[PDB]
Amino acid sequence: RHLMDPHIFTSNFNNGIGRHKTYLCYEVERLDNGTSVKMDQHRGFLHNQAKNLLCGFYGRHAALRFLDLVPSLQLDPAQIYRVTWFISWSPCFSWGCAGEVRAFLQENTHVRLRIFAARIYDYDPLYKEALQMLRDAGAQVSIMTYDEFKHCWDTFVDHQGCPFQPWDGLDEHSQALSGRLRAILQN
DNA sequence: TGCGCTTCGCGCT
Ligand SMILES: O=P(O)(O)O[C@H]1[C@H](OP(=O)(O)O)[C@@H](OP(=O)(O)O)[C@H](OP(=O)(O)O)[C@@H](OP(=O)(O)O)[C@H]1OP(=O)(O)O
Ligand SMILES: [Cl-]
Ligand SMILES: [Zn+2]
Repeated sequence: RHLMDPHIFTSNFNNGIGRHKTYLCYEVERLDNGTSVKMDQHRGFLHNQAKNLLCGFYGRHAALRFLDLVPSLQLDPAQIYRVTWFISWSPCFSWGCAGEVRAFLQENTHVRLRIFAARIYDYDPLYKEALQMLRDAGAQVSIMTYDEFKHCWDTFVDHQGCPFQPWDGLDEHSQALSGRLRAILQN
């Protein structure tokens, strides 16, 4: 239903250029009889609530806003669900977001979480520990490659028929942040 | 609000 502006996607999912926002596109699919049952309306996207010191507001990271709308997704406790995020920035630890997703994964064992990050948010000094905490809690933690960039444009963007157009250095930036993530999940 | 540059903003307007 709600689709992203092409420009917003291209300026925020670029894996070589950062933004002071985080977008998170999500898919919820249900596992049926050893197969995937793709939930058609359980697809969406959100961004973080921007910090607003002028209003006294500390901000709320994209990941925590996803945990906020879980109730509204009406996941059946009986069914088993795979949640996939495509997130412009890897989840933080320092602000408690990794703690929360972990706590939520321990609580909801019928949820399997997959995270694809465009870019690694090493502006948080404990970013390693975020990614490690999330892996430890069962979550698949990956870097977004061409296939996930393309999937997200095809599924979340108001493309009006335009094929995804890879930006310069997509594959190089993706290999580089793949190397960094592999080394941080080795330990 | 919109700008300019851009690591879940900041510092102008
Ligand atoms: O997820 P998207 O990038 O939007 O594109 C999908 C994807 O791509 P491929 O054709 O490149 O594999 C599908 O494969 P998966 O999502 O299962 O990985 C494919 O289904 P098939 O692999 O069976 O071809 C589907 O086509 P459709 O949705 O009609 O089944 C196709 O769309 P495009 O290939 O046209 O981008
Ligand atoms: Cl986060
Ligand atoms: Zn966070």
